[PDB]
Amino acid sequence: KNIIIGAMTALITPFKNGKVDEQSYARLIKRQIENGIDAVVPVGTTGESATLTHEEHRTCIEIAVETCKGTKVKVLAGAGSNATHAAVGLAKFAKEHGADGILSVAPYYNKPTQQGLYEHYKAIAQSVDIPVLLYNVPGRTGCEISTDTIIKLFRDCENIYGVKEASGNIDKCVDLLAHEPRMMLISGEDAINYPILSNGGKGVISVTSNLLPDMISALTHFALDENYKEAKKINDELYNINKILFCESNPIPIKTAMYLAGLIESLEFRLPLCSPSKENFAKIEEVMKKYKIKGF
Amino acid sequence: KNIIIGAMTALITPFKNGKVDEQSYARLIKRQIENGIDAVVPVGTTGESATLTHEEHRTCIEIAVETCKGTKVKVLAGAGSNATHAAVGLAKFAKEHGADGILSVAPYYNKPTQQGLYEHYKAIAQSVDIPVLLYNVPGRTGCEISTDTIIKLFRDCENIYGVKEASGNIDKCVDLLAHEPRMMLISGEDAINYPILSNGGKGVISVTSNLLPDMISALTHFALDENYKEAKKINDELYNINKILFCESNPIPIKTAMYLAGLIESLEFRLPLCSPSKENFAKIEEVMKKYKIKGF
Ligand SMILES: N[C@@H](CCCC[NH3+])C(=O)O
Ligand SMILES: N[C@@H](CCCC[NH3+])C(=O)O
Ligand SMILES: [Mg+2]
Ligand SMILES: [Mg+2]
Ligand SMILES: [Mg+2]
Ligand SMILES: [Mg+2]
Ligand SMILES: [Mg+2]
Ligand SMILES: [Mg+2]
Ligand SMILES: [Mg+2]
Ligand SMILES: [Mg+2]
Ligand SMILES: [Mg+2]
Ligand SMILES: [Mg+2]
Ligand SMILES: [Mg+2]
Repeated sequence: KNIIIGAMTALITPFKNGKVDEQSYARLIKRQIENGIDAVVPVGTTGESATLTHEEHRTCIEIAVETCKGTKVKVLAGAGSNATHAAVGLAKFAKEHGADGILSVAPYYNKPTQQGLYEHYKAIAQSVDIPVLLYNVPGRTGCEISTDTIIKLFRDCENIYGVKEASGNIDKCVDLLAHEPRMMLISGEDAINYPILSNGGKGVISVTSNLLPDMISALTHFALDENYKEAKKINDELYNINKILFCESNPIPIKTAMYLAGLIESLEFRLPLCSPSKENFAKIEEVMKKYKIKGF
Repeated sequence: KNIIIGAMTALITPFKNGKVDEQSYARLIKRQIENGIDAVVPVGTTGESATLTHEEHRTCIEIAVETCKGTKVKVLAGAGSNATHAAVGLAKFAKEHGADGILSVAPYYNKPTQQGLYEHYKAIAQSVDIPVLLYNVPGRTGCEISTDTIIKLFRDCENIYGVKEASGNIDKCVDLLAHEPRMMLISGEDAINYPILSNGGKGVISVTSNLLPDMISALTHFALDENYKEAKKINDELYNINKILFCESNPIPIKTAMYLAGLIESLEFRLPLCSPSKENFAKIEEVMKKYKIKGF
């Protein structure tokens, strides 16, 4: 199977005057490239998928593909939707516009059954010929892709090569790789990047890497080389920022941190997302002081 | 405040050859009207909001407004979205096309903060001049509209007159009506319709009423007339069907029941929703046999 692994970043989507700051977007991805990141994920949850139009969603995928051309960095395009027809459309767009693969979040709100999830991802996988990474985050979607369903999709579909797990369930992470060791388990929860990697996970799709790409990059590559003492040291070191970046709902804290670091021009969200509390703003600002934040 | 209360139905959306069966849709609404229902809710969760296009979502609102014209039955149009700009657009469409009010689900997937929920609903309420009913269903959205936020929105926004609660939290329903007794608490949980009404709730937005509109209507009207013994009697009798209609994720069981009752033409969903397992199909069919289903 073709895979996309290593250190990956769930890209924030900067706004300027209520519109996607496409030049800031390209600059941020380009900063990621220059700091050891292996792949970028445009328009995930962290990229405010929900509030982008289908045209802006597609524009962000294009900017990512263009910016990464001529580099080793891959584009794992965010292509999820709770409507199968729409997820297939995003998958086909990403394939036709040069993405190396797609991430596809489990359908949110409408809570499909395991059978429905299987048919949902199989239709997505059959629509294109690029790798497809499942994305399980039950706290946001209201549904869970079971281990059995994940393993079935991995074995039944050629392009489905693994899962990004944001479920706080290291037991499930053991379950997955003990019964199907060929799949690529990707950490979608920064605080436990090292435990997932140390159990045979092969990469991360990180929120923290938006702010500290070099540290997340080093952590992942240390761990992939089985340098667990160095990988764990970084993971323990990052715990404080990893947790404070979810003081409020992601991506509210990470965008707050990027703004405080001078990496984006304005602390702008699209409703229903909003600025952090004044208190959490100060808490984010205080935790950042213990870290070396790279500029451009 | 301007209000829409009483017995209300979260309308299923019948599909025929992958398209909205518009003549069946109108026929089902007239069946609701003829069985004592006070209002209909087009395109909720039960109406497969997630997988309808904007054109379809809008068409279903039109059919409901249009079919209920000349009757006492009101149209509480489903207008929720996890993107505030889209929720404002749906609200404005419903107002301009003759809906009596709108239902608006709390944003799903992107998990706004309480401040974000307030600004989300404030923007919706200011966009129209018709009543707005909040909709809290944390098991599907991943977020909760707190009691304080609901009460603030009720007091600060003219159009916001209550909430449809689908949270299995009768404590919160006491909390809401003890601190703000003027709001219209609406049950969004069929199994506990009577307990919510007996504590001062003023209506239901029912899934079960799709199949048994006469029974849900009678339950609500018994309770509103303070005949709690008869309202509880129907609630107790309906428990078995109320539960089996969620053996799988709504609206998979209710559409199965409507199809088994001969009320719709095909057991058709849009992916990622799918037909139930063969057990739950058989379980739904067996529970239905103990209830008298009205025809057309
Ligand atoms: N707000 C909708 C539409 C998003 C379209 C662009 N990703 C959703 O989250 O599914
Ligand atoms: N699937 C998207 C778009 C649906 C728009 C029509 N109701 C959502 O659930 O938000
Ligand atoms: Mg555009
Ligand atoms: Mg996705
Ligand atoms: Mg979508
Ligand atoms: Mg399809
Ligand atoms: Mg090495
Ligand atoms: Mg600054
Ligand atoms: Mg009436
Ligand atoms: Mg709604
Ligand atoms: Mg009253
Ligand atoms: Mg079966
Ligand atoms: Mg079964």
